[PDB]
Amino acid sequence: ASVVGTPKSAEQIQQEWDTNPRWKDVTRTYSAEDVVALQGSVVEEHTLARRGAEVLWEQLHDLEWVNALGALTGNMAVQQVRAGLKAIYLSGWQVAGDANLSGHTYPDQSLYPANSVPQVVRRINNALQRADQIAKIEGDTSVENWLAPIVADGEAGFGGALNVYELQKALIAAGVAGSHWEDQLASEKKSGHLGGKVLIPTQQHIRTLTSARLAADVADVPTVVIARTDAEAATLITSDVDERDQPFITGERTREGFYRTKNGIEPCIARAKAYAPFADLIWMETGTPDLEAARQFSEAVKAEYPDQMLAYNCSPSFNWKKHLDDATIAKFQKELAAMGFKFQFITLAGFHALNYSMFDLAYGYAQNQMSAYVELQEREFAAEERGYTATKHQREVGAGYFDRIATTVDPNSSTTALTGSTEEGQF
Amino acid sequence: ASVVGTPKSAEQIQQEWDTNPRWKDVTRTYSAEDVVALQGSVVEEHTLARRGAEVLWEQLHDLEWVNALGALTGNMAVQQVRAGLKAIYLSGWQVAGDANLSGHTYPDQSLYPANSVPQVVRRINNALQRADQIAKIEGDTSVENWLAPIVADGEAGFGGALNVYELQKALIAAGVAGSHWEDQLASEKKSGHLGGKVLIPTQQHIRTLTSARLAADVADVPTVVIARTDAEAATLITSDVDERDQPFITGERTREGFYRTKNGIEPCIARAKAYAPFADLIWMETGTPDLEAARQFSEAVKAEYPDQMLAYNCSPSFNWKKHLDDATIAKFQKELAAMGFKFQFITLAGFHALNYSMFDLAYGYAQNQMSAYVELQEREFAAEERGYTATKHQREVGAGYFDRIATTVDPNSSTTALTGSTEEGQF
Amino acid sequence: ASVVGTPKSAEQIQQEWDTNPRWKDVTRTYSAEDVVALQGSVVEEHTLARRGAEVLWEQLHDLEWVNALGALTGNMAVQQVRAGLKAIYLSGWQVAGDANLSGHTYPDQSLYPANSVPQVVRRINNALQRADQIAKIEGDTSVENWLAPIVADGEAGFGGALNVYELQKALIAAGVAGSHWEDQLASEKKSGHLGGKVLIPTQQHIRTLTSARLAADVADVPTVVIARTDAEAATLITSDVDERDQPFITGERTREGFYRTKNGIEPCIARAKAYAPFADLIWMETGTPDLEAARQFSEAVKAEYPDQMLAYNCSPSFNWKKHLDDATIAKFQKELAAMGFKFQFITLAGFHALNYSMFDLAYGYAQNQMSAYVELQEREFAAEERGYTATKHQREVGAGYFDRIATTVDPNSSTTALTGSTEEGQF
Amino acid sequence: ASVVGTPKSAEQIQQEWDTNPRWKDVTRTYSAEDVVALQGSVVEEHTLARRGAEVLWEQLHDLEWVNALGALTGNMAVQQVRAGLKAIYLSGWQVAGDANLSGHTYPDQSLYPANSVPQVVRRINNALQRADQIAKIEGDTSVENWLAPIVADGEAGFGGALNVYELQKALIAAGVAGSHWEDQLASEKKSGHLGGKVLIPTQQHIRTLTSARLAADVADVPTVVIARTDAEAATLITSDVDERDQPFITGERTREGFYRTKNGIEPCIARAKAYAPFADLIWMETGTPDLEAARQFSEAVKAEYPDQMLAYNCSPSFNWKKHLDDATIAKFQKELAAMGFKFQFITLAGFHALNYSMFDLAYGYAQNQMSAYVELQEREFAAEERGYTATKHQREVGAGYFDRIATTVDPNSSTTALTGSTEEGQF
Ligand SMILES: [Mg+2]
Ligand SMILES: [Mg+2]
Ligand SMILES: [Mg+2]
Ligand SMILES: [Mg+2]
Repeated sequence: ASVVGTPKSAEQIQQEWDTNPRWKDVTRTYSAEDVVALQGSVVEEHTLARRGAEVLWEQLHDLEWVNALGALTGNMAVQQVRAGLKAIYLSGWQVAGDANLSGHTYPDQSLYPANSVPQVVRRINNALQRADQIAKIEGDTSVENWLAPIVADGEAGFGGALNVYELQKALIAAGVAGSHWEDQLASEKKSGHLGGKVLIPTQQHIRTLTSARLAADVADVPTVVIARTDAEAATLITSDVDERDQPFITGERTREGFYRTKNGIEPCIARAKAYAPFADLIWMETGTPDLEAARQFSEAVKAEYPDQMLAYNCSPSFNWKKHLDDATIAKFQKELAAMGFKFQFITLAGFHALNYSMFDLAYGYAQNQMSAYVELQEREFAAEERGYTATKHQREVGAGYFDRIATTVDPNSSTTALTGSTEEGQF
Repeated sequence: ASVVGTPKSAEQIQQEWDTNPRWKDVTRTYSAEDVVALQGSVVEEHTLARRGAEVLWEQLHDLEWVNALGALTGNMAVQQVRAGLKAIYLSGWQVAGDANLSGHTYPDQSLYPANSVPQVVRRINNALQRADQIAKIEGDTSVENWLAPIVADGEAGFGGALNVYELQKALIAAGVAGSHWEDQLASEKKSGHLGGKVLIPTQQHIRTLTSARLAADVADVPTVVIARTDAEAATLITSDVDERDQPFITGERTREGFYRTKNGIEPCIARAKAYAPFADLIWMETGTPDLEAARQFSEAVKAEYPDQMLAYNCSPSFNWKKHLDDATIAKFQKELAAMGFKFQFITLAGFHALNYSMFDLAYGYAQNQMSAYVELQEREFAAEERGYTATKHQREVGAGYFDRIATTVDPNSSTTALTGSTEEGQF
Repeated sequence: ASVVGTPKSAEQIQQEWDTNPRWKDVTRTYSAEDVVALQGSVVEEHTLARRGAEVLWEQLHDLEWVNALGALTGNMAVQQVRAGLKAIYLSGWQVAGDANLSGHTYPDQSLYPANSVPQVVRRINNALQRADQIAKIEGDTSVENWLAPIVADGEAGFGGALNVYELQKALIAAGVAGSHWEDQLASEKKSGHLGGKVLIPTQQHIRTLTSARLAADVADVPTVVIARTDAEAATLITSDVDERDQPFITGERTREGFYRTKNGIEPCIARAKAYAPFADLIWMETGTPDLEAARQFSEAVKAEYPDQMLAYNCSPSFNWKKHLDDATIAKFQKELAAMGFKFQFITLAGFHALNYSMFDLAYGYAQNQMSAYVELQEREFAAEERGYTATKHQREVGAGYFDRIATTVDPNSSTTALTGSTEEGQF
Repeated sequence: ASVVGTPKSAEQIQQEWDTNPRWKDVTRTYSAEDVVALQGSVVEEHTLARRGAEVLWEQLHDLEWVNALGALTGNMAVQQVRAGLKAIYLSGWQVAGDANLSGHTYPDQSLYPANSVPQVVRRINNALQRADQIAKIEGDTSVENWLAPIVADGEAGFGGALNVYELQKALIAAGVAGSHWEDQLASEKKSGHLGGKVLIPTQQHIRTLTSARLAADVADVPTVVIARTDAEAATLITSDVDERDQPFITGERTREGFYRTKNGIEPCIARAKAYAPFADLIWMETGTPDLEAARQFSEAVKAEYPDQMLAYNCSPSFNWKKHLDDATIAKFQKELAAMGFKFQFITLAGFHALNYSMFDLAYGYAQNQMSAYVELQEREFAAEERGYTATKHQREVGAGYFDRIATTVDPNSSTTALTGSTEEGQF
């Protein structure tokens, strides 16, 4: 007997849908009653998911554009926010390669356990929460919002609409702000820039986008839903059942029973228009960093959905200087923003920053031992004027915060950490 | 009914102890019969734990000295090996800060779930095996041994001798090559360079080393056992029961009941000698990077144990250029090796390399967007002449390997990944 | 920039502590300001933990007494509730034996990973939530509250005050209603009815209780804190520092440095009184089910703290019929309730029901194959008149629920589960 | 530089395939060189997987038949072996319902994380290893082989051939003896006795079986591979690309693009013959327990493959007494064995034993408190004459085993468990 967590009435839900500007362009093919019927008698409050999704939605409208870097560890996200970024991108590619629950290194093909990204989302939020806590006790107002919104990779759902539903639900439980879903066959999922991609029917992805929204509704949070299409390079599709896809079907079939389909921007535009009512943002994977191709896509889509916001993947899978000059590179994101691409991210930033920095250090260490490390430590000290604080690793990880907890429990405790530490007397 | 995994006889074990040089200076207060009684009727083979211990032991004798860098992710270890390092250091500090099973960020005080380091060991080995697999299909002989031995942090055991036993056993099952254990009170465990450290009786740590050895023997592998003392800065000890510790006891007690003790190199020397018979390597934590203090410790210990190998923590908790000139820094590790310090490691190398590189990239990204990232990419392309291979992230993470698996299952498969990928056409 | 999760002011918190009857007899040695200082700028809502603690507190006052059985799996808790129980006990013993994150079977000695119980708490709540969801779609009002409050085993905290804090915080995040803590040395933690137990100083356990409370306050939920003392059988204590323990210290020391101490009800009474101000419930481990011993403890404690509610462990570690007659056995709990024992539980109920039920079936199966199983099924069908529902396992595990989700996403889905199932046409 | 784990040469592998009777009827569409190319330079030994597979294979030939019950917890498997069973069945249904890594309760539709079953296989082997260890120190020869082979559910692979490969590998790493794979679309996977099942092309499942074999070969263990067909009830198939399936295709298509197909024993027989060369055992799901249908299937298959062994699911999804009489029920398994069904199992034995047993105890407990539990304890005492040993829960879970470890580390330890325990003085 308790009123804690009591579900909202179908009427209240309906009202929010009809009045909140958040749902201005959102179409739901199910009823408010349907949502309530799935909430049981208790609805858990998902604080981080709600706040994150609200902050993300706001930033997408108030800022020229929202950009982010892929993070595969908690500390990565902390450094990103400490450096001034206002969003965190959680790459599935990076999770596959260096942060998934199987413990194995995998290429980007939906090989890892379906709850891996959810765990990293939870992990990133914990890391940001610790930074937040530490900033409070240090009186550090350097960062206005440590709990930056997280946009996580839902890939192809790892199966059908039910798998999609459970993933969205888990991402929310972990505190995610937004999630993206691609129109690829889950069992043959390929990285956006790897070959051998197989698309699924247009309607099937709409079911995916619908299931993703339903989980969010049942969890009572305004999670930002992003639809991604891989039709730009995919030359295969699982079925010709959907009339909207038929125009592109060549008729040829593979041993596996797939159908050949004409790839390119035309299919992406069609699918994007079909997903628009079910997506807060739309993303088109491309084979190169091309502002003109992006313009073409944006204009064609906005021609039918003026307010449709877009997302763009500034992929490390591109050999940037091989395609663009420094001038264009420097204005790349600003131009995309000018064309409606409000969420931009470098998917594999973390994988590259982590692998390079360690290769570089290890190499130098192999040749000059301590000298190579001291150079890094000195760069860290030097970056302190830019706001860097990890040089003092103890406090950076909460040594001061836990000392506070220790002294709160027992002020006369003789086992506190920072007092007498080398960090206190050498940094 | 099978002979697979049939345990060795006590006699066979005894002969190994009596005739294998590996055990030349190893004291065991239990018997071969005791080991057998604990093995049940089936003994699991631990391939990576055996190979790693064998390789590690060998390198400790054939090389001028073995150095390593702390790694907290699989890719980290891969880069370390790719760069030439022949050993991997698994820091418990880094695990607490950014890689433990609780999902939280913690200061180095044994706050995380006890099976966290074992998981990282398993993860590191998996990552190294993938690199190994990839190198084989790429005909890459750049690296002689991808499976570098892993030396992991056992901290203070997370409890009693039984907790120690389970941790060692879990580390072995994951493929660890060596593990270190410190003489601190588990419940008040502190980072070597944090204050408020509490020592446990000398005999208690001997029970710990004995327990670590027993686990290794029952798992039938020659795991390298490292003994660590924190008596250099620790001014508290749990009890005065051990006569060997009494000389340092002042008589004063804290409100918790701890005994004040006189810290310094003197207590470290006494404990080191007491641990020697139960340690393959001995490590003394220090408050500064001082070669003279190190000599003092080494000469004192070797005076009674000439063949006793030592390990040294070239800790990032030291402000290096504040204590030494570049000349000393440059020869630091070489000088230590000349004094018997055969295993040297930079504990928090991973934390700092990861935190700094992401802050650097994120900061520049916040100001110039793409230009900041392109700079990293170009440094990566340039680093290839040094042997760096992660620029091509797809193959680096196994895309080529799984393609091989796919074409092995079905050579006519129309869903391979690398063929038609941007990496193939742009790198 | 969001108001979601904004922390309460120190004033608001202080007011709650001064006016809410919940805190009537609760002593807090820290201030509201200390709590606020640890909450960062965002406080996550813990719906289940809040509701659960409120319900548990109310039940302890409205019911003659609250009883429960140990549950180690989700389905177990579901059946317990389905059967009419209004509380779930989560035994640490059972987790060690058949449900901890190391995957190993362990005796009750704090050998498993410290986040094991929290994970089981989360699991039990998920199971109850599924049942709640199913009941709602089946219009089943059989159970008033599927979300029964969970009382979990915190054992000895797995270390110091900080480990205690993290465990309580984790239990709360998983949705626990109450948690218990014992005054034993974590590193030598023993099951209540095993020998070799080592107590810690009275004041140290008060620190544990204080830390457990602090964690709940920072988490902003009225978690029920339970204090357990093992002084009935323990003959050892870590230190003689505390003046409240000295009367029982005999002066003798063991080789490990522990002090011999006189066990019995007298030390338990002394400790219970000392813990009273920091415990919503006090529990004393006993070596036999004795109503007179229980009365002795209850009256002595209530003499100074009239409103102090107690908890009692009706342990399977007792050979019940060897100590009591059926008449006493039948009135046992009712009697304890009359004496202030408002929370009673059979710790190892799950372990025994599971191990016995499977041995019995397996044994019979090995002799009469299918006949043995048919007997079980028939007993299940029979149990349906009593309220049993697992006979139809498909709906019991949510098949009907996910069909609802499936049809909400796509009404014309041709892949629903129950339609055309053998359960639908054979049950 | 070590020879430990050195891979076998292709020649050695080829010889085994040509000479070992284990591979007598095994068709491999890839070469020995292909296997070697994927093993890198180190092959980990999988003791439990090898021993288990070997034992299982042997028992499948030397016994009239091998039967098992579904196990979802370690203790469950232990009691099954204690009772005399010589194999353990690991149901995916039970894992989804009460033992998967998501912590949620799910119907049987491949909703849980892909590495869930592997974790349970590891858990089950750990539990059995403890029982083996305990038995050794107790001088208990009651059980000849505690390490009974485990047959695990690989379901539909959780994706494509690569997902299948990873699952098999993980199962093998965990120590599985055999694994089964079904010809259902993973993204729509349904319990064998639930409706809405979609089959995949015949050739596709052959790729699955081939991938499962390849994974075992690379892992260098003779894993028993089981092929399962769901064509008996499935009225849908993803594609009509395979000519072996077209005879059953009706021509109609669903909105999702699925093809209607004619279900029955006929499609099962055809698929079984096609899988034969790639399966050590073949299993067809049935809607009812029918000995004649089983004969029909068995004879038709053995007509072309005389040595092809079969597996049968004595499913709890059948209302046994509603279909058969006690006479048939009693001979059922013996009959099936007489027809080539060498591996028989009751899939949901653990779910029902666990759910019923707890409901029964909880119900009585809710009514008569302690009286209800004493009844169970008394039954447990009585069962001791049949071999039951869990009554003494302390030793059952290894308290005596760890006491052995403790006294081995320190024979003078004053903190042993069994001495002074109530189990010792009351049982
Ligand atoms: Mg991705
Ligand atoms: Mg450490
Ligand atoms: Mg307990
Ligand atoms: Mg199954």
